[PDB]
Amino acid sequence: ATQGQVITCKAAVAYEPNKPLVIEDVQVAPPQAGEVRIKILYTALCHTDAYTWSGKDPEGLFPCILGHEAAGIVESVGEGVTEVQAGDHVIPCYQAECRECKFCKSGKTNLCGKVRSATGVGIMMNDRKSRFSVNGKPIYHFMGTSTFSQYTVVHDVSVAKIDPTAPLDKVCLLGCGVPTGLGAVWNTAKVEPGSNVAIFGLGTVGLAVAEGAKTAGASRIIGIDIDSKKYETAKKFGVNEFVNPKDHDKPIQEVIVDLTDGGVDYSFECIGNVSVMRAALECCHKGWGTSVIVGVAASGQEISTRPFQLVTGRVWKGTAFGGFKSRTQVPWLVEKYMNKEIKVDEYITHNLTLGEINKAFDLLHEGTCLRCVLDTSK
Amino acid sequence: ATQGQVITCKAAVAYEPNKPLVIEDVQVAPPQAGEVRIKILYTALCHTDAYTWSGKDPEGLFPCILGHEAAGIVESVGEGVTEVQAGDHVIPCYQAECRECKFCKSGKTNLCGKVRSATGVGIMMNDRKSRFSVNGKPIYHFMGTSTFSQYTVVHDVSVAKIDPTAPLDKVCLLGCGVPTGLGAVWNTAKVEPGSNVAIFGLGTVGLAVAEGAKTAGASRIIGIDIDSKKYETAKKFGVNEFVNPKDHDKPIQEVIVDLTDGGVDYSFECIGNVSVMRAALECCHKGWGTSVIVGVAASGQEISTRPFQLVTGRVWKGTAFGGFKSRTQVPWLVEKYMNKEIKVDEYITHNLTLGEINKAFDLLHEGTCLRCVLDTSK
Ligand SMILES: NC(=O)c1ccc[n+]([C@@H]2O[C@H](COP(=O)([O-])OP(=O)(O)OC[C@H]3O[C@@H](n4cnc5c(N)ncnc54)[C@H](O)[C@@H]3O)[C@@H](O)[C@H]2O)c1
Ligand SMILES: NC(=O)c1ccc[n+]([C@@H]2O[C@H](COP(=O)([O-])OP(=O)(O)OC[C@H]3O[C@@H](n4cnc5c(N)ncnc54)[C@H](O)[C@@H]3O)[C@@H](O)[C@H]2O)c1
Ligand SMILES: [Zn+2]
Ligand SMILES: [Zn+2]
Ligand SMILES: [Zn+2]
Ligand SMILES: [Zn+2]
Repeated sequence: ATQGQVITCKAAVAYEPNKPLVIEDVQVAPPQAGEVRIKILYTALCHTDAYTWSGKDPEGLFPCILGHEAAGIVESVGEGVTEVQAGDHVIPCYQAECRECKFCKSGKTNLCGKVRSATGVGIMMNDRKSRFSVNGKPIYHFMGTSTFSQYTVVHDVSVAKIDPTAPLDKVCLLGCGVPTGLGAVWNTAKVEPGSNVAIFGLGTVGLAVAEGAKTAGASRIIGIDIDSKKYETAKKFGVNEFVNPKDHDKPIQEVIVDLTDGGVDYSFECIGNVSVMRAALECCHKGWGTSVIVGVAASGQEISTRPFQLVTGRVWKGTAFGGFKSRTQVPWLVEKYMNKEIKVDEYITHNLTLGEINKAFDLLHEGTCLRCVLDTSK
Repeated sequence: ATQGQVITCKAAVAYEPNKPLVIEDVQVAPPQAGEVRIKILYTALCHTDAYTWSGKDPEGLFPCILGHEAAGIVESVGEGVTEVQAGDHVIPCYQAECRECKFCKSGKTNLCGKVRSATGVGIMMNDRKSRFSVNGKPIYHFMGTSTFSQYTVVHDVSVAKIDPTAPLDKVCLLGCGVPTGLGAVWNTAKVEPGSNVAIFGLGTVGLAVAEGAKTAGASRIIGIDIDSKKYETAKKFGVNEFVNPKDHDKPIQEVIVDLTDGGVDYSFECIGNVSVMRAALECCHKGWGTSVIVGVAASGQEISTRPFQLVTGRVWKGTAFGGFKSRTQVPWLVEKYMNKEIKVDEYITHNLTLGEINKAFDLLHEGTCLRCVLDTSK
């Protein structure tokens, strides 16, 4: 039995920014009250991992085990945990759903405050310490998930129980970019049939917005990206018009307004660039257009516009995980995937192993790369 | 009888920015196709008039007859005019409602449309000339209204027909500030019973927000003003807590978040100050708070925030004329007033004559002045 015992396993440890990750045998402590220990079978990576690895995350603490997009099988649960048990298939989520805080009970938001005071500084709530160690020294958790590892320990309030027949090498993507994009359309914007939409940035997030908009019945789905090779890829996801800002001297907002005789019904910024966020708002139609910020700006960066943009009827909003409540709705997303109503496989452009994680990180710089999934068994 | 004749009457003319208005006899030409000539009995003044008069307006065309808040009686109508006739009591409105343009037909906005190509450059649609002259030299219209005169000519699409028993020296306020503040609450924000609200600026607009919020069922109605004398006044309008930012070292948004354990459900900026607009966004509650810009900022000034504010669930909006459709809904607001369901009288702190209009502009500096109503007979 591994039950109640320390597990020794392989993990990719980031000891310093910009140094290659080291595959180590780490000690993974057993789960304390309200905790779940998960055997991670597959983990994806994205630029959020890379940002922290690169030393730019104000919350980054080293050494740490990165990774926040994964799916595995519960090994063991700690005292009091009732919603999952050993053997359940699960997606650990970086956004919790406690069901008991003011945010959860509001019915007006998917934010949840419950464990953020621990997860944001790389530790567990129960004892304000890590469950990972190498040579008896602690290793920080990351985003409450730490999925670059054969085993992790997470808060129960962050574990989504999923269909046990769903392929774990695909549904790992339902912990980040795909829900955020779909949900930006379906939950945050509530895009109606016939709407015209602009999507700025055609990475995994922007491609999931395109899928969500297409599914919701949008008409024009105009993609905007500085890399023109993104368009052929994006077509399959629903983008049906394309503009590269580099092909126009006029501000991209002015180009989209011209193209649409006044602007779009909804826009989505899927990059993290405050200038492009402004452009996204300014290309929305007067009277009713709504812009949704999905990208995450760097610390200290600000969005600006002239207030007449809002006085004359444009609405500025943003989204966190697409407005989805993680424990309740990630499983539903998995169901939709199993019934072929959402795409997941099409976002997975590469498959490597945890051992090749440094090689995976090198792929993030390639324009053709959407998500890369890692098999943690080797 | 005066129908078909040029009328000679008193008007206050602005010959250039920043000089006292000249009370002159002027010639008011008869109405042409789709026009209405109105005997104005009472007109108020506001910031919008002063913005142009002071030379701050970029549209600023001189010489002109300023004024946009008024009530009167129709003296005659032009060819094709069917919805009003001689003897009707009316409020001319700077916001048109044609019912026939893409915006009027949309059902998603109040922002017509139909006569701006003329009103925006001080003339009439039918012949692209002005109806006003002095000594044979044209005087431009303003805002499609020009109500600082005993008679004016306005496009039919801008004329609200109202209860002929309503007092014209009170309902002259129902073409600008009072509707904007009420509707910002009822139409733009859709404030729910039990909401907590912050209102930045307790002039006529902010007090109208207070009354809208109180009527909608709001709980905490927190007023913020740099003039603490404004509070005692605001209480009757519904304001039930007050903060003067000068009494705090911390930025006002931080004070308001501390006072409300996280922020308000809705905020309203009722000043026109881009820094305050930002504060009003940043004092909204995480996950759901919405801020509505009601204030009109100087041309060129930008609003800014960090986009994490919107990603974590605050929504930034703004309003034009409180979302009310002028011709349809101004008569409804008059009905509400006559049935004692909305305040109007209480916003009128001073009464002067058109002869005294320069003293009225002086009162716009007066902390004690909300609206000043001018009797055009002298
Ligand atoms: N709000 C949330 O809850 C949430 C969750 C996940 C990811 N995100 C954010 O979404 C963003 C997108 O992530 P991703 O994994 O899709 O990123 P990505 O790197 O795969 O894609 C970004 C795309 O933007 C394009 N781009 C860059 N600069 C551009 C510009 N100036 N104009 C137009 N296109 C431009 C790139 O060519 C690329 O196609 C990131 O900021 C990420 O942090 C947000
Ligand atoms: N959106 C629209 O359709 C529309 C229509 C009418 C008026 N407006 C605008 O609404 C705004 C207010 O008009 P009003 O007639 O009520 O103005 P007002 O001058 O009577 O009132 C402004 C109030 O704000 C206060 N104030 C000034 N600076 C402040 C600060 N830094 N912090 C807190 N309080 C401050 C003043 O003390 C005053 O009490 C104006 O900008 C006007 O242009 C908008
Ligand atoms: Zn991710
Ligand atoms: Zn919670
Ligand atoms: Zn006004
Ligand atoms: Zn119209």
